[PDB]
Amino acid sequence: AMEVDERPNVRYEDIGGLEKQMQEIREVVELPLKHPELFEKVGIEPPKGILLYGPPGTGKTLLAKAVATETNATFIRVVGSELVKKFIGEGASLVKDIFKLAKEKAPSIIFIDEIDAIAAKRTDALTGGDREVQRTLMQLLAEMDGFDARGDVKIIGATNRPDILDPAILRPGRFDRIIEVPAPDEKGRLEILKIHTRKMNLAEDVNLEEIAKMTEGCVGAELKAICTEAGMNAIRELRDYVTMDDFRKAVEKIMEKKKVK
Ligand SMILES: Nc1ncnc2c1ncn2[C@@H]1O[C@H](COP(=O)(O)OP(=O)(O)O)[C@@H](O)[C@H]1O
Repeated sequence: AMEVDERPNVRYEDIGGLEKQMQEIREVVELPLKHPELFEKVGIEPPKGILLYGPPGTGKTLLAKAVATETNATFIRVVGSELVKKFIGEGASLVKDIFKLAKEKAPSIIFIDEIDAIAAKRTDALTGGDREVQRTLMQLLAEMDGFDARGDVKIIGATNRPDILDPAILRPGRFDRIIEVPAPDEKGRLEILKIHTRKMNLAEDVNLEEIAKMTEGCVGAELKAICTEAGMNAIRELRDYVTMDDFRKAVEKIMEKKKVK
């Protein structure tokens, strides 16, 4: 299955701590989408597909939505694993309907979450089981090498497991840009903290700088959760405003939850 969102609502001012990878996408998919005739006359060939790596909850989906919003393209999220049907032609079939729908509601960004589900290189020619998943993988590449000219429909792939990937896919004329989207540094965390606390009622004791410092290697999704946990501590103590203290308890909770070793 695929989840469709015609006009997503994600703006770049809301994606923290990815200044460079944000710019790279902007110019490597947004710009081509906006100005195909320009890319044409200037000379350079834009990517048909771009691939995003790194941990889960880092903002990969986010960026894609963000591009989809800045371009009023139909956002199309494809759940990688959900394409692993164990029946003849069933996987490939869904890929077809997905491109059918991407063109029908073009412009559109197809963001495929976890393509390593489909595009993992197996182990060898004792394929059996994942011979069918190969039938699907081939279907995708067909659609790609296929319809694609410049930019009316763009494809973004995402994985947190890039060396499992099949070189076949990384070939030019497919996913040839591969951007890392990493857990953010300290500087990064703070921006993300500023974004998610932007609509909440913070007490004047709340040193955000401090909490960014407290959250070694959390991801944007985990930080988002911290903000909504801190608020709930306030609610729990029937308040109206969120305290430096609340956050220390949120951080503390989420960091242990993270230590699932
Ligand atoms: N860099 C970030 N900036 C702002 N919000 C983020 C960031 N990373 C994660 N989030 C929050 O967590 C959610 C999950 O991000 P998403 O892009 O879906 O994760 P993934 O990188 O796995 O695609 C986002 O909707 C956003 O609210």
